[PDB]
Amino acid sequence: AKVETHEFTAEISQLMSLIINTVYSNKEIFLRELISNASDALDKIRYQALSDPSQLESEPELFIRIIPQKDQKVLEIRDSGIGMTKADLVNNLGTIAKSGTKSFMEALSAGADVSMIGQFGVGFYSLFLVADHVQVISKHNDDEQYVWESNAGGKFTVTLDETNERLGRGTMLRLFLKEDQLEYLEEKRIKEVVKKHSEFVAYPIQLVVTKEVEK
Ligand SMILES: Nc1nc2sc(CNC3CCN(C[C@@](O)(Cn4cncn4)c4ccc(F)cc4F)CC3)cc2n(-c2ccc3c(c2)N(c2ccccc2)CCO3)c1=O
Ligand SMILES: [Mg+2]
Repeated sequence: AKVETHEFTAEISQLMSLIINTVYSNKEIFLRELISNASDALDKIRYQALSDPSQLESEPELFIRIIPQKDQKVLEIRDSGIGMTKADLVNNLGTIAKSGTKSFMEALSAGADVSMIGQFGVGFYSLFLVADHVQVISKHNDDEQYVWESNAGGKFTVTLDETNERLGRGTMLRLFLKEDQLEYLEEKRIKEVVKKHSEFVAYPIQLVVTKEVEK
């Protein structure tokens, strides 16, 4: 029930600061990166389930789901992948992301396009192109549901989740969109971006659209 506060490694903190402030033109690539991450998580539970099919019982369906929350200025990206335990969420520290982070910053200084972020293994942080904070809600078969929260500063929190929908298994990124990036709440725009950048994905990409029933 306590909010545990933790500190990012310096390299991650520095990368988030670069990304949240960059004026890069092609911000829509964040969605490709997050879909790719969702797919990779799905691959991992599929791999487990091939050995042990009972691993799917927590959430039998394998999906990626995009849920615009217009009234909240939030975009949710949900998967039924393997998920993250509390210890996984706390351990972006002491992880391959440290290496990816530093190398990627050096590449940026050399002129690399921001769209190369996923080649360094740190495409998760591309969400700060369009969002000023994020909650990562996650449920792994081995642990309870937790929420990790970051505003691109030096600290993050991890809290036992007593306030969100039950995921069953997997991860949901809740992106609090920047005021100039609200185009990513619109059905038409999300479809365009998915079609352009995420043609080859093994799992259904479900878009949740809210429409008024009219006469
Ligand atoms: N939608 C998603 N679902 C998932 S679900 C998952 C499981 N991730 C586990 C990582 C640890 N893994 C252990 C490992 O398997 C790795 N390993 C295998 N061989 C060599 N090493 C292993 C096993 C045994 C052992 F002894 C040592 C080990 F390290 C198991 C999978 C990660 C993940 N991510 C994601 C992808 C991108 C990321 C982050 C998170 N980051 C992030 C982390 C926390 C909070 C916010 C963001 C930051 C960087 O980028 C998703 O967005
Ligand atoms: Mg287990």
